[PDB]
Amino acid sequence: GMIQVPASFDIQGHRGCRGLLPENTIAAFTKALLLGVTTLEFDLVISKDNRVVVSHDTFFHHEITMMVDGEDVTEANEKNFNLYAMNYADIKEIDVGMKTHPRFKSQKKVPAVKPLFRELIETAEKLSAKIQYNGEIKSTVEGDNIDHPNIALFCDLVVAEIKKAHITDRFTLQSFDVRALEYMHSQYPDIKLSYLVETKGTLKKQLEKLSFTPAVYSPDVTLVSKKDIDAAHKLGMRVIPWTVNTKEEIETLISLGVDGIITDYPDLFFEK
Repeated sequence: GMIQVPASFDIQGHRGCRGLLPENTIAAFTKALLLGVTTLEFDLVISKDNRVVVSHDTFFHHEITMMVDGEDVTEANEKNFNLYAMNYADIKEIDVGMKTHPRFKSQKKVPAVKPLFRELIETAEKLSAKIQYNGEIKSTVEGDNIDHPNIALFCDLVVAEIKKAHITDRFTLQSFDVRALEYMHSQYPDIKLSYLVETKGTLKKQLEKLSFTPAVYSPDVTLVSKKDIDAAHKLGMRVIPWTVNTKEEIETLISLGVDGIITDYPDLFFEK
């Protein structure tokens, strides 16, 4: 029958619902909202003109993008189509929904573009006053000035949109980039942080990479252990792994004590 979840469990739609609909699109977010997810999960980058765009990558990815300025998007050229070198007026013209995704073959093919963060917010807020957000700052050290701004500007542009919409208390800012977490923690301490982890390491050695204890510890599912969950809980952290796409894996994790799930298939939770 249904997946049983504890009280206050956080069902997160990964990129809204990538398994079902083109990732990180208003269609995906609307579907996840209507399904009843707790949280819309999504990724943020910056255009040339300093608008916050919802996108997993700072470039148009070949898995999702049919063509840019007439060119077939492949592994060979995808990094040429750099969002940080493009004004949003140009970004918004490029379809990211009709191409078949080799890894999500049942995804619905519909016309879609990369939306502004502001549209995502204004869509979600119209539909729900209780929806939560988990937004990823897609920064890396090597990308500064090339793929996205410096840390302060990247974070400040995102935070400006959060404050404008008055969604601070329903917002978690997630990142792999410890620099973005440190900046957020010292400049905007009222916004909950999630620390994304994908490397080998003890929990202690991962946590020593930050100067503070974040709200959420968010590791690759393969890294999760009951011991680390219990340790994280004793520090007052919630544990929300990613990206978990089968019922049985979700059930195993729930039994170990996780506080939420990031999934491409949030419909798993509403299947009776």
